[PDB]
Amino acid sequence: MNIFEMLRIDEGLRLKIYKDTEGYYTIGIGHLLTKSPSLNAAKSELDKAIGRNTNGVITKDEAEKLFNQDVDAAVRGVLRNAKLKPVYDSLDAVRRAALINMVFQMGETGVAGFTNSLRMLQQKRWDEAAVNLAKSRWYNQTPNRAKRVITTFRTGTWDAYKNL
Ligand SMILES: [Cl-]
Ligand SMILES: [Cl-]
Ligand SMILES: [K+]
Repeated sequence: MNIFEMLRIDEGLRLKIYKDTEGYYTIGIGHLLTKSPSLNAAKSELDKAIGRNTNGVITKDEAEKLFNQDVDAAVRGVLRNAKLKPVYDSLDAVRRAALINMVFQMGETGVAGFTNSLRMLQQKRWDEAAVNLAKSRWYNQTPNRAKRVITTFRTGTWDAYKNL
């Protein structure tokens, strides 16, 4: 297990434009295109993202290319954020992947707002952090996925992803 495998499980793989859990146009491995309700707008973003006139369908290779870019960007955002970096730096590799997961899902800004949870994580108060994490819109809207991530922070193991 690693961040790529983890996110591939949490995000799936779809080669045609579809709507994510929030109703937003996405493609590939959780690559958010736009929050716009306009499919055309989404197609335009896709084309720009891939570098070609696609008409809403991409190849597996293409999907993976955006995925790699997206994971990289997530990590990059964590390292640049004053709130996140310190936590990230304080974590072991498994846990670091769980934080990246959250950032891919909600963005730098969104995770940076989990102030209290972040603090518990930096204090290495696993159970408490887990409890706190669950008190969020994130957990309520995507409970199975959140549970997986939370378990990862709680245990520092990949048990939640084991066998998926
Ligand atoms: Cl992009
Ligand atoms: Cl879920
Ligand atoms: K998805």
